[PDB]
Amino acid sequence: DAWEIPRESLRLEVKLGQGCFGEVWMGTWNGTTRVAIKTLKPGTMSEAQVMKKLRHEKLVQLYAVVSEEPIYIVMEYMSKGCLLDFLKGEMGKYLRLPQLVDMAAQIASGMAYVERMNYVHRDLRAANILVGENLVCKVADFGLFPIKWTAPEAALYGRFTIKSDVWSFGILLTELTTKGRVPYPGMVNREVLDQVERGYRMPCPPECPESLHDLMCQCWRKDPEERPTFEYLQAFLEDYFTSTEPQYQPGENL
Ligand SMILES: */C=C\C(=O)Nc1cccc(Oc2nc(Nc3cc(C)[nH]n3)cc(N3CCN(C)CC3)n2)c1
Repeated sequence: DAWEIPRESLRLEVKLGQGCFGEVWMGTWNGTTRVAIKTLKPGTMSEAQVMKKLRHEKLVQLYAVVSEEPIYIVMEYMSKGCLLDFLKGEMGKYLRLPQLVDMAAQIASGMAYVERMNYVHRDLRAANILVGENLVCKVADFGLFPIKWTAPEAALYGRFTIKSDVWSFGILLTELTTKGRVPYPGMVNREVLDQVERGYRMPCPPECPESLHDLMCQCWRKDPEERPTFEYLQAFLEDYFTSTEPQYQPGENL
């Protein structure tokens, strides 16, 4: 493969995190290109062909690999990290509804491409979205309980579809509109399981327009196939402030 690279071409400069499966680093590639490098611990496992052939402006791009152990994965670099941390921290404070809805439109657009390609994400949530400069957001972490973000069919009967991802997108919309709070505040996993089965849904977060909550509630319909597509979600969010909320005026937090 042309994607396979020499081990000397990667400088691992800054350790970013460490999870169960390995590490993540900001680095350089061929001395010129900024990159993110994920490291698989040897023993953990032994798909990037898929990821080579998943190209979209709003999906973190695979750039290069090292396929014999120890494995290194080279990727597009998203400077600001986690969408969840970005929402909670010093940048949360200034984001208003137009920035957040535009962000949601990006992630919709990445998820619309995943939809066209007949793939399933399975863990769509603010923790698995990466942010770059100028509030660019991209879907990441396709190849790996978050029951609060997981549709009932999926959590209960392992029925994971693009429509279970739509459900998670409604949940993500609440994360954006609350600056990253955990959904169902004060509820534990079983409390949530039990309540959403009985018809309970998160209410309109403070300052969030009702037209948006409405969209969230379409995403949380009992029947997977009654939920909208990502092509619909994207288009609605893109056109939001002309077609749906033309009289939006700034508030204290949204
Ligand atoms: C929400 C939890 C979470 O994801 N935290 C987190 C902890 C440690 C490391 C990371 O990865 C990480 N990645 C990037 N950029 C990246 C990864 C890939 C793949 N492509 N691009 C950036 C960052 N950060 C940079 C910004 N700082 C302020 C914090 C970490 N972290 C995620």
